Amino acid sequence: GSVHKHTGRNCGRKFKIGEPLYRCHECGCDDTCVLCIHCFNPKDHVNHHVCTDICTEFTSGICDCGDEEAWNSPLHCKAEEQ
Ligand SMILES: [Zn+2]
Ligand SMILES: [Zn+2]
Ligand SMILES: [Zn+2]
Repeated sequence: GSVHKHTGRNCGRKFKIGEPLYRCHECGCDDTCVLCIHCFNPKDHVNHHVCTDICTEFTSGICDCGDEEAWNSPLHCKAEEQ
């Protein structure tokens, strides 16, 4: 796949229509904390309760990967893998 890292900052990517918004009960500060397809690392969340929402006109937002305020645990952004 293609990759564009956001090293040293937050992701903040606006979700595209049809795309999943990933949330994790264990890792997220709260239920508004979400991760995009570029960033969500399945390895961070193996035995966690992860849910996906789907981006629409009413359901939108920005990816919180790299926003320290959004996460209990250190995330390993999928984009950073090579
Ligand atoms: Zn992201
Ligand atoms: Zn990321
Ligand atoms: Zn998690």
